Amino acid sequence: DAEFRHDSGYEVHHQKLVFFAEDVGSNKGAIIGLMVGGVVIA
Amino acid sequence: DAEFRHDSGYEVHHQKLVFFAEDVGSNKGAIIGLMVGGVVIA
Amino acid sequence: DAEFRHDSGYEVHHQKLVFFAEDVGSNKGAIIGLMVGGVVIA
Amino acid sequence: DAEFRHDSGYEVHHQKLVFFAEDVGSNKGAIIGLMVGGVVIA
Amino acid sequence: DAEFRHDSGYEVHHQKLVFFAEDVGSNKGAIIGLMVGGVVIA
Amino acid sequence: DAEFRHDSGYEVHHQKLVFFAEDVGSNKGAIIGLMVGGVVIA
Amino acid sequence: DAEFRHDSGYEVHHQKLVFFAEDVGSNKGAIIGLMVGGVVIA
Amino acid sequence: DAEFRHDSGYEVHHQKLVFFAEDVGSNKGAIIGLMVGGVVIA
Amino acid sequence: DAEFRHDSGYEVHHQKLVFFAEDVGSNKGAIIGLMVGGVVIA
Repeated sequence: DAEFRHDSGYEVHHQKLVFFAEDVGSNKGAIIGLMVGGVVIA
Repeated sequence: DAEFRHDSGYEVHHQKLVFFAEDVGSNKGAIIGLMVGGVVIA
Repeated sequence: DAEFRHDSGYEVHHQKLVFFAEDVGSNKGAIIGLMVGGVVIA
Repeated sequence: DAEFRHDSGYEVHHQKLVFFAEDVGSNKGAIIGLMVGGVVIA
Repeated sequence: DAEFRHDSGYEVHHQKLVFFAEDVGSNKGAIIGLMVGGVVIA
Repeated sequence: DAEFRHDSGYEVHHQKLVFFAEDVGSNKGAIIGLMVGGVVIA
Repeated sequence: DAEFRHDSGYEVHHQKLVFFAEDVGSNKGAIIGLMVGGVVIA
Repeated sequence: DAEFRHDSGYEVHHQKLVFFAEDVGSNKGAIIGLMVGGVVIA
Repeated sequence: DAEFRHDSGYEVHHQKLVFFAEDVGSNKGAIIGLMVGGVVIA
């Protein structure tokens, strides 16, 4: 189980997420904010 | 299970997410905000 | 399971998401905001 | 399951999402806002 | 399942999404706002 | 990715698949053999 | 990734799959043999 | 990753899979043989 | 990672899998043989 209770007044979120792929040949991956339950298979 | 309870007053979210793919040959991946349950298969 | 309860007053979301694909040959991927349940297969 | 409850007063969303495909040969991918359940297959 | 409940007063959405395809040979992809359930196959 | 390499000599497949829907009011579903990649959304 | 290498001499497959839906009101589901990669969303 | 190497001489598979749904009101599910990579979301 | 090397001479598999759903109201689940990598989300 997983419950996510978020009670709040005056909230600020600053998410910044990035990647630099130079000289690559192949990429496998996932990049997101705020995922509710579940998985990623790489 | 996964419950996502979000009770709020005056909320601010700043999500910034990016990637730089230079000199690449192949890319596999996913890039989003706020996903509700589930998965990604890479 | 996945429940997404979002009760709110005065909310601001700023999502900015981008990628720079230079010198590429092939791309596989997905790029969105606010996805409700489900998956991506890469 | 996936429920998406969004109760709100004075809400502002700014989504900006883009990609720059230069020197490419082939592209496979999807780019949207606000998708309600489901998947993408890449 | 996927339910999308959106109760609201004074709401503003600004979606801007674009891509620059230069020097390309081939493109496969989809680009939209606000899709209600379902999938894309790339 | 998904590769399906099937090299064979003297092969026999017997698929039999059926369903009995009695006293039903509503049906949602799909029923097939040998599907090459992709998904079903129910 | 998923590779499926099937090298064979004298092979026999007997798949039999069925369901009995009596007194039902509603059905959601999928029923097949030999699916190559991908998913089902129920 | 997932590789599936199946080298064989004289092979026999007998898969039999069924379900009996009596007095039901609602069904969500999937029922297949031999799926190559990927997932099911229930 | 997951590699599946299956080198064989004279092989026999007998899979039999079933379920009896009586007096049910709701079902969520998946039922298959031989799945190559990946997941199920219930």
